[PDB]
Amino acid sequence: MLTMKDIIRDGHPTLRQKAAELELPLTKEEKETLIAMREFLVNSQDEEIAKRYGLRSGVGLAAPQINISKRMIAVLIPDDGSGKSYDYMLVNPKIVSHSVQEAYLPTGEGCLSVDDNVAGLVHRHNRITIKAKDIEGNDIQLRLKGYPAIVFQHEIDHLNGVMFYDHIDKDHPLQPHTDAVEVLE
Ligand SMILES: COc1ccccc1NC(=O)N[C@H](C(=O)N(CC(=O)NO)CC1CCCC1)C(C)(C)C
Ligand SMILES: [Zn+2]
Repeated sequence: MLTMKDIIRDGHPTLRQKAAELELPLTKEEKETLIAMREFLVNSQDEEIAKRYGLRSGVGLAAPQINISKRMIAVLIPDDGSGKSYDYMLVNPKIVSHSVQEAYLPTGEGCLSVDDNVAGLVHRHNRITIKAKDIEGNDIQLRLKGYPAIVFQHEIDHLNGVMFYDHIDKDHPLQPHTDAVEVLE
């Protein structure tokens, strides 16, 4: 069972590396890693389990964050009220197209690997299309908008050694870009 002790902290070199593409099919250990990454998110969203094991309630995890430099991510976003929910383990995900229009969470972002909050807006594409493989090497193409687009972009950033605060404007951290969509979750 993965817990917070498996999550490496900002400053760790692995978080600034470019993660390696996976060869398909995944090895057994790679599948078990990806499943455990998802399971961490599941456990983190269980009030009782999360309390028992001191887990921060998570919606996404990238392999680099558990010190594994491989292009694998898990995303687990519960129903936003509209019946839309996202439960995906992706291999070699790639944003293949996106909107010009930007979107941002009004309170900024945070990260499992960053202990202290950093204030500032993180502008991302409002809409993205991702191609990826699933855990069995089958093809997945996602069209995402708003909150889940933000989450997936945050995760894919980790695969490229990019941290959320890299995007924050130092002079005007809280100034929204023109026509950027404020996203509420
Ligand atoms: C189920 O819990 C929720 C329910 C409703 C809204 C939000 C959440 N959870 C989160 O936002 N969770 C954040 C998160 O998992 N991440 C993922 C991460 O660290 N990815 O690398 C940070 C998010 C900030 C913006 C997108 C990802 C942390 C950093 C605060 C733990
Ligand atoms: Zn993160």
